[PDB]
Amino acid sequence: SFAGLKDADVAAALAACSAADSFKHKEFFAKVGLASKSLDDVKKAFYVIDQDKSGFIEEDELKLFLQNFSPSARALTDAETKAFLADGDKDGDGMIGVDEFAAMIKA
Ligand SMILES: [Ca+2]
Ligand SMILES: [Ca+2]
Ligand SMILES: [N+]
Repeated sequence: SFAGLKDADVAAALAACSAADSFKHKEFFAKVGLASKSLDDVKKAFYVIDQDKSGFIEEDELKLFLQNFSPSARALTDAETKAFLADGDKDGDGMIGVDEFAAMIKA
């Protein structure tokens, strides 16, 4: 479940990455419906994923990204986590800010 998205899409996206090392963030964002959301709505999702309200999604929040969609979902592997970070971190600061998050989703 994730507010604004359809539960069945979220559940399908989680099933599609059930195997370790099968997560592909851009595929997940399409399947769960975020790639089809407005920029406004994508921004709302960022602030939720930023669990500590620091203004950035840090690596630990990427590792636990799926928990925002189901608390019992798996952690991303270290490989998946670092791949997610490298793809999104366009300014190189080691974190994902709101504009970087939207850019990955609305590409
Ligand atoms: Ca944060
Ligand atoms: Ca960054
Ligand atoms: N963090």
